[PDB]
Amino acid sequence: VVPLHTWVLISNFKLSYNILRRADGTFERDLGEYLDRRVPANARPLEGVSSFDHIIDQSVGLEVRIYRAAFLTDAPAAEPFPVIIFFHGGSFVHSSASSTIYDSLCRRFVKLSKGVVVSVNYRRAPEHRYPCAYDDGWTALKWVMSQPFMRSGGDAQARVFLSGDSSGGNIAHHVAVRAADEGVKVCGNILLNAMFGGTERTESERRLDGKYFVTLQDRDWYWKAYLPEDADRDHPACNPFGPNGRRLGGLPFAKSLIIVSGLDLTCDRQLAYADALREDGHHVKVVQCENATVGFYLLPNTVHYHEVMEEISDFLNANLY
Ligand SMILES: C=C1C[C@]23C[C@@]1(O)CC[C@H]2[C@@]12C=C[C@H](O)[C@@](C)(C(=O)O1)[C@H]2[C@@H]3C(=O)O
Repeated sequence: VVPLHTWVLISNFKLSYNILRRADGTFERDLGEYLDRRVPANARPLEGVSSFDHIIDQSVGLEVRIYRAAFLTDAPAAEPFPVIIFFHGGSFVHSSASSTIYDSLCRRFVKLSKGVVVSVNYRRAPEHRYPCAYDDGWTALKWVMSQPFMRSGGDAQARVFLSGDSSGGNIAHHVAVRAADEGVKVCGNILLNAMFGGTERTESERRLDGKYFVTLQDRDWYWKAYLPEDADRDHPACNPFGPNGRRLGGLPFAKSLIIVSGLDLTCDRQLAYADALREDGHHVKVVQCENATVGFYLLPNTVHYHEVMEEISDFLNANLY
C-alpha cells in the first residue's frame, strides 16, 4: 500500500491545496505562500551541502537556489561534474525552490551526483500563464552555461542535466526542446512523474482518479490555470505529441531518464511520451515504479525511492562524458 508517512504527508498537501484553488480559476496565493513549508539558503554546510540564493534575471525577478558540496567566478573544473538544473513540482501553481520537500531533494541530488544543483524559482500560474515558466527555464539554462564555475572537463563546458517532477518535468522537456532547436547541448533530462495532459481521458486516468491523492478535477484545474485562457488540454504545452504536437526526429535532443509512478493516474501519458521520444530516434530509459504514488521520491521510505536514486546516479555517470 502507501507507507503511512507518505500517506500523511501527501494528504496534508492535498487537503491544504483543496482550500487554495478557487472555483473561478484564481488562487489563494497569499495564504498558499503563508502555509508552505520552506527553508532559507545557508552558506554553512548541513550534512556536507551548502546553498545560495541568487537573482539571475532582474526583469522578471527570477531567482535560483544553488547547491554544492562544501565562487561563480571560479575556473572550470578539470574533471567533469554534472550540473542539474531542477524545476520543482506543484502543478505550475504551488511550491518554490525554498519549499522544504524540494530543498531536501536537491541536497540529496548533490550527494548523489557529486555535482551542482540549480533549483529554479520559476513564475507560477495562474498569475503567470504559459509560456512564463518555460521562459524562466530557458533563462536559467543560458545563465548556467555562461558561468565559468559551472563548466568542467577537457572542453570546459557546463555538463547540464534538466530535471523536474510534476509541472517541473514538463518544463524540463520544453526547455530541452528549445535547447535542441538552438544547438545547445543538454547531457540528459531526468523527469519524475512529468506532467502531461490531453482533452480525452486515458485508461489510467479513469481507473486511478481519486484513488491515490490526485483527482482529474484538480488536474483539469491546474491545466486551466497555466494554459492560455483560450486554450484546451490539446495545447502542445500540455500534450506535446497530441493532435497539435510536434515530432522531434532529427533534433540533437537530450537522452532521457523517465521515472513513472504506476499509481499516478497520468502514467499512460508519461509512457506514451517516452514511446514517442523513442519513435523519434532518441534515447530513453523508463523506470516504472509500479507500487509508487505521486511524491514517492520525497521520503526515503520505499524500495522505489532507493531504486530511483540509484537509477539517477547511474544515468548521470553514464552521460557525463
Ligand atoms: C493537487 C495536487 C498537486 C500534487 C497532486 C495533488 O493532486 C495532491 C498532491 C500534490 C503533491 C504535493 C507535493 C508535491 O509537490 C507533489 C509533486 C506531490 O507528489 O504531491 C504535488 C502534486 C503535483 O503538483 O503534481
